[PDB]
Amino acid sequence: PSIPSSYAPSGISHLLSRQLVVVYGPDAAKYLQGMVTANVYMPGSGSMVRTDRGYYAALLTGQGRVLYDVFIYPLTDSKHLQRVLPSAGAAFLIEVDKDQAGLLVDHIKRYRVRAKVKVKVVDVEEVAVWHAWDPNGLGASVNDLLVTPDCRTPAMGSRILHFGGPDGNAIQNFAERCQLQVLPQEYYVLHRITQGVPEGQTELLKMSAIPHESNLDLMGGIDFRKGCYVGQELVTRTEHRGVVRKRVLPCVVYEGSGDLGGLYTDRPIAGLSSAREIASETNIVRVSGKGRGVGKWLRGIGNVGLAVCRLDVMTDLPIPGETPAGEDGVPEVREVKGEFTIEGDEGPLRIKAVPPAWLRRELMEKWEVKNE
Repeated sequence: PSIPSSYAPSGISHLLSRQLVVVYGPDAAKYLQGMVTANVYMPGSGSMVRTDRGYYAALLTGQGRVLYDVFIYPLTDSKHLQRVLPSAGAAFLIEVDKDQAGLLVDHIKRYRVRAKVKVKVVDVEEVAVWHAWDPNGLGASVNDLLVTPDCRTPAMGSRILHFGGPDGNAIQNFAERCQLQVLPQEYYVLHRITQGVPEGQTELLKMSAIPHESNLDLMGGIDFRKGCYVGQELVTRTEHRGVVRKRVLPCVVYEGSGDLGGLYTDRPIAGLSSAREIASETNIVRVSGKGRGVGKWLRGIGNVGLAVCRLDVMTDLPIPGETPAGEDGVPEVREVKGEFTIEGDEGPLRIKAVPPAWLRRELMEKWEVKNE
């Protein structure tokens, strides 16, 4: 609702836009494995379920497009959310957009056929999704709190599941212990944006978002070495054959003049704030007027936001499979030509892509692998 008055480098927020779904039954692990992009099993074993307290993943369509971007929390420790116990197989908490929780349950229900799998929404009162971030780190499973790192970026922070209830003291004690300010959700969104991480179906459009454009390869949510799953063919073909020229990047809105958080302000530019660029898919264009369409707006707050940007046009980044190597075997560095703005706007508004350091390093790695 509100616009953060400043950037918060640390804090903790109740993720009201996120809700958990529980998946359990004898076939839960096998059924999930064919459904999500992440490996449900531990490496080197096809049967042993991961006991990592939480990991990033995505559900895709048959056409390889993003359906739901989720976190998966393996559930083994006596958690009362199954009040009495149908199954002793395996149980999984799947964190999805609150608006998508019921739709996720229905999707899991209708595709099971014979899979001995049960699925239902978890009341936000029973288990609540929080997130905390701090430059000096956190990250586990103490009585009412599941704390696990968000590994999409080095500095995303930690996902936190609160199992007690609303009228508990676990979160407030955690924030006081970790010297974190309890902040409304939009401060987490600002932290997300400055890290370059898209999240939810307002930003990763349901059945439309492209995994590699959404950086699901760079954020650790896709296992390319696991077997078949829904949508693997088109993800795999892009990984091996594709040349990804468009990726989600954080952008700054400015007037003609974590790293990005130092540039954040809540003051208007020409519009009131970045949330008012058309709620999705506004074109970014060169200011000159030539070759309209070099990016698509996703979502913003203040003077920052996320956009699917043409890397070859708006950025410095090496494009794996395209950018030629120099004499020393490192990719050539091309300069960004000119400035950019919103389609139609002939005013002084400008948009600048600011690639995160983590994305730049990982694109360098992918360039090296594709080069050899």
